[PDB]
Amino acid sequence: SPIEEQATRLLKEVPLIDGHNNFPYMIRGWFRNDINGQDAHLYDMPIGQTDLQRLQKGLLGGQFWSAFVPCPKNPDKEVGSLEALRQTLQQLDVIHRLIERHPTILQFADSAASIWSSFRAGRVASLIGIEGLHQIADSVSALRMLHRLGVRYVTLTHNCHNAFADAATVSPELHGGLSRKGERLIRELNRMGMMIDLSHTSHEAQTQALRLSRAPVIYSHSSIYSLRAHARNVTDENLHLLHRNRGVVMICFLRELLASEADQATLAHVIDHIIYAGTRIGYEHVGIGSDFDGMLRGPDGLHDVSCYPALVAGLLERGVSEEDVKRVMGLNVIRVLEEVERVAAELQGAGEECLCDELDEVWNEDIKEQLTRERERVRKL
Amino acid sequence: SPIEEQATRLLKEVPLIDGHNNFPYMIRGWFRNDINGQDAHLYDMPIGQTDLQRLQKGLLGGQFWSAFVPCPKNPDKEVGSLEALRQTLQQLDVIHRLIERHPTILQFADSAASIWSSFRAGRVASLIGIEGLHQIADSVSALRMLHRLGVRYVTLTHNCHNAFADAATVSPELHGGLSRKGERLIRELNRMGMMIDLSHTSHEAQTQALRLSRAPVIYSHSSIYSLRAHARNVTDENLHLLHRNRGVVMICFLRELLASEADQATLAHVIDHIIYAGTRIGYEHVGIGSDFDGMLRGPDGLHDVSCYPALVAGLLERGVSEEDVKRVMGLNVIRVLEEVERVAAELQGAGEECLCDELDEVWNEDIKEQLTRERERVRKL
Ligand SMILES: [Fe+3]
Ligand SMILES: [Fe+3]
Repeated sequence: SPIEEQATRLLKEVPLIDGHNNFPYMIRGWFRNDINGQDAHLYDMPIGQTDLQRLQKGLLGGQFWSAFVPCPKNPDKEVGSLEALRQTLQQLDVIHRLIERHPTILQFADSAASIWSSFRAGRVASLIGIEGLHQIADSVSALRMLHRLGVRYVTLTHNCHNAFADAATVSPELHGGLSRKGERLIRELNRMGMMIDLSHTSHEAQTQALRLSRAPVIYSHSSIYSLRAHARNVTDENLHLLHRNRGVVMICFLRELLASEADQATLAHVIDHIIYAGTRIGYEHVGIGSDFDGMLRGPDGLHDVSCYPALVAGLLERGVSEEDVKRVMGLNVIRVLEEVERVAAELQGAGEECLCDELDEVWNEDIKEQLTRERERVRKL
Repeated sequence: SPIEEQATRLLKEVPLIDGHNNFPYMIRGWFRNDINGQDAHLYDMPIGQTDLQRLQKGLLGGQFWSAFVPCPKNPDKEVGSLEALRQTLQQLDVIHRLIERHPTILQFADSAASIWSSFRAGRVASLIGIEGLHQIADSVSALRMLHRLGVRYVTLTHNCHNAFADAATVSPELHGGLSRKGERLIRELNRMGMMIDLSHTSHEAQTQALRLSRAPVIYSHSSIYSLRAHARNVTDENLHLLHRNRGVVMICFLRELLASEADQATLAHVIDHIIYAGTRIGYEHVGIGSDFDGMLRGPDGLHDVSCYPALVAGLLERGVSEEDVKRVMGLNVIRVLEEVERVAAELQGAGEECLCDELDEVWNEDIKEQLTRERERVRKL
């Protein structure tokens, strides 16, 4: 078909960068992060919507791999929060080992420039996002260390309230959007160059974050509220604020977010959501955020990671221009990451103060006095 | 003096690389890791043996900065171990921020090559070590992530027994040296390219580790048992095993480890310990491991980081050749790090299996069956 050859051409010219894939959690579920001697299975998986052969087949340009861990279920909330931090390092570890062990397929990327170099070398640009601020165990220091480990976006919540923001699916509301610590954290996220992800967060938390952020944000995997009313879908008001923020809504393939009857969800529904957003806030603010492996079964025509060429062709068939399809595929999310870097470099260049954790005093006043007396002793030498 | 001009010349030719400095913990003690607007104090500290002005003054070439956190004192050992992991990320964060904020003085290094580039650029090569396997919260995944954060040595214990090895100062013995998990961890430390540090570990743990390691190890801050009997000092048997291991004993300035009466400890005593080791196992297996800021008061003539030229001159004055002084200063620890890299590259090139954490099952058998049935459904499409 001429439209399919057009789709293949676009997939070679620019990278389709998917916003959110849960394959690392499937590796934890199926292999318990032990991939030694499992190459055959990683290329042809016995479960799930992602493997290395189908990843090649669908011509995907890049991927934000999710380092998700569940919300803590421990009654002792101190243990559970700290446990989630340890589990986050487990998931970041298996993501890096997966990339390290398959360099012909995957190449780690943490920037707009590294996405392009990976794509030009014929690799799936492999980026990392965490899914919920419960994963940092109330530690901004840990957050900066996750950034150093390669994390480039943070979903502010998963399906639990945390100290910083309200999740969409949990009622009643804790903070009524963002907490005071959450508002302060947005400044630090902008300063460090961590992309803000508003998927899973409440409607009000989105509104507040979209007004406060000095850098463009994403919805890594959310769909459109006006086409399907759900707590996880983006309202017209928040789409309007996203436009002003310069951010990108990355349309999700979750059946429950695309249709009232999940079994009726299709490729066409995903395209309707992309076109709705593109028409109303411009095709420079819409992306693709599958959430493959966040579900058992995908929509008809989008069953797994091999199906991306059908989506690209489907957009072209509806009359979306090549230039706008290229934007939706990946240029938009690349721009957001680029602008996130630039805002961080500007704030770091100006010398903005970083947010610091509240620590206990380790020394009493007697120890401090001994130290000051000692310092004066060496001064008099 | 001609000997002092000789000392200055050597300090310009090759980097004096100190094995262990506790300045990051002083920053936690004094500033609680908030260094915003504290430049004046970081250059001229009101407490402690380390600041940025004296660091320049003593002509130090490089430094392994300790990311030490105390042994957990929580009665709930699950909370305490996980707490130590969070605190480790706090200390790694402040070390990186300290380096980031003072690039004219400090430059991060994680390799023999990056040490040299830093030194040629006129910076203190700034490396990182953690002090005790209690800091990883029983997670080998966390350990690999600490390596990715820039940690290049791990002291196997501090002053507490952990799951992997016995500390020197604590009795009775838990494992009688290394545990079975500890023996297995040594293989993983060698595979990943993490330098083993045997300071603080029991005599028997050293013996076992020195036989098992496939890469050379260090004592980042230990002195000689035969000159001063202490649990923290290296016996002639372990010095012999260190020679066979190809490792380096980095002589410490702790007064209690240099003399029976702490107030009688001196520069001369440090030189005696260096010469003892150098004479018996060769000057290619001896280094300098101050443990500045692990103590209130240093030896006479080694009160702070400005005093390194006196040590270099003192070694030359005793008849240690320029070539051997250069080795003791830093070429030896550079070689060990170089050999640690090479062993890791060789084992990773051969495709050795990495050690994986023991994880719980997240899916029951019903979920796995649903996933396999779903995979077969998309196969039949
Ligand atoms: Fe999600
Ligand atoms: Fe120590």
